[PDB]
Amino acid sequence: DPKFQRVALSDGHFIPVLGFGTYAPEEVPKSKAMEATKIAIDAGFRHIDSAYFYKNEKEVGLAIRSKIADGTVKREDIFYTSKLWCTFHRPELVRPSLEDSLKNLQLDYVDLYIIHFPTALKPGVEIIPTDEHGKAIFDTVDICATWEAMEKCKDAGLAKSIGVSNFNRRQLEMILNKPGLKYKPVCNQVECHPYLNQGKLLEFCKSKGIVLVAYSALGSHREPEWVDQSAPVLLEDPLIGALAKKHQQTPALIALRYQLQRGIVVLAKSFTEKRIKENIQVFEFQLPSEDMKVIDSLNRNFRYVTADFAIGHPNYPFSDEY
Ligand SMILES: NC(=O)c1ccc[n+]([C@@H]2O[C@H](COP(=O)([O-])OP(=O)(O)OC[C@H]3O[C@@H](n4cnc5c(N)ncnc54)[C@H](OP(=O)(O)O)[C@@H]3O)[C@@H](O)[C@H]2O)c1
Ligand SMILES: C[C@]12CC[C@H]3[C@@H](CCC4=CC(=O)CC[C@@]43C)[C@@H]1CC[C@@H]2O
Repeated sequence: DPKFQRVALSDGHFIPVLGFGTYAPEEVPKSKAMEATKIAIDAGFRHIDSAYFYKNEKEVGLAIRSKIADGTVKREDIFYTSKLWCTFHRPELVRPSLEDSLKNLQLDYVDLYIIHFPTALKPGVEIIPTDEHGKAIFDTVDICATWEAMEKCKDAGLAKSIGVSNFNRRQLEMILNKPGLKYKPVCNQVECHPYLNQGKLLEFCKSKGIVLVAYSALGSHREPEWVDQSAPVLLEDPLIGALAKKHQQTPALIALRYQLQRGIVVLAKSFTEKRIKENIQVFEFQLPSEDMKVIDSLNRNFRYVTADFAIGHPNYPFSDEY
């Protein structure tokens, strides 16, 4: 059943090539993630993407633990991802964060734990702490030291795999190039879609054996307001439409299947039963090379997530060409 297909990770673990995305806008109750994750699992999703940041880990864990108690899946059929938030980059905060997430999940490990952004922020009770205004408070933590703390999470059997998110090439190289590296990041999970296809990052990751995992592959939720206001809308792109018509597909399906054909692992968030069943048909067709080269033309280097809160940070990722 091709919908259960996985790509090899450099550490000998396997990751489903399509993942269920669980972030929703703050106004959306975390229970929807719960209801949506159950439905996604029934549909055949096995790879579930979350993060400390989405504050839905107790909800997703109930879902996953629901799907296990009724025979649907075994723990080892599920591939759960979570992410170290930037307020815990400090080595001594890394395990307790992940154990915190396990305690919430009521699971024994996560299959992938990754650094969410390379930009550390000031620890404490705010998720993104900001001053007497706007601006996040940066903290200065060496990414390699965060990395070592993550390697120790792997060694502890807490996370089967470890990786990063939103790193540029320079920042991957820093980890790669770490004197004494035990484990390489198995993936770099980054925004990826026809408007920001990531063709130089992707080539780089591959040459290094790192899996690129794409988020906002369907065009993001387009928040807040100002982005929704002027960002092009992926799923309505007239050329992605032409392509869906030609293959009798939907826009979403074209955009998902574009990523898979580049050996990207692609995430897809829907809390809509029907679009959940739809997204998993991505495996029911292919695009010829000539269609991939026409989608290539849509690239404009536009970002749905500039993560503005880390502008002026030492390690803000998006300044370099890639
Ligand atoms: N590493 C990171 O910093 C980071 C950042 C962003 C996202 N992510 C991960 O990536 C996942 C997905 O990315 P995302 O949140 O940017 O959203 P996305 O997958 O790009 O798309 C989300 C939007 O597309 C809609 N949609 C889903 N399927 C559809 C379908 N087949 N047809 C038409 N519309 C459809 C969803 O609507 P409905 O839900 O209403 O169906 C939702 O509004 C997230 O859930 C999160 O797990 C990680
Ligand atoms: C940009 C933002 C902070 C960063 C958030 C973003 C939406 C959800 C989100 C999911 C992630 O996985 C990374 C952080 C982000 C991208 C938030 C919406 C408005 C808020 O300012």
